[PDB]
Amino acid sequence: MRRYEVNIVLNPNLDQSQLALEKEIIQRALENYGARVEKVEELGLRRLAYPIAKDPQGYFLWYQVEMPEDRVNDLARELRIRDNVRRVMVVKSQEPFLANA
Repeated sequence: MRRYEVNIVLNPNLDQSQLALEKEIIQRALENYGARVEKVEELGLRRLAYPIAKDPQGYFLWYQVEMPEDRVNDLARELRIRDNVRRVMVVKSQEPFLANA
């Protein structure tokens, strides 16, 4: 019983029309995970143009869910098996950590 954040990077090569279909498919995937979304965060990554200098292009979604930690590998396993998905990152939702004191 707890909440986790999902980090998935999909090939941002689809056009605008195709990108619209993702919003309809991505919404159903939340349900595929049998998890409920408590909040929706938009990363809006910045795709780099010909010249490269800013951050790397990609799409990172962050949502608060309510699912067991054991079924995470099962639902995560499906995400990595998809064609548009490149990898699956599952992290625990807790306080940040850094050495600076």
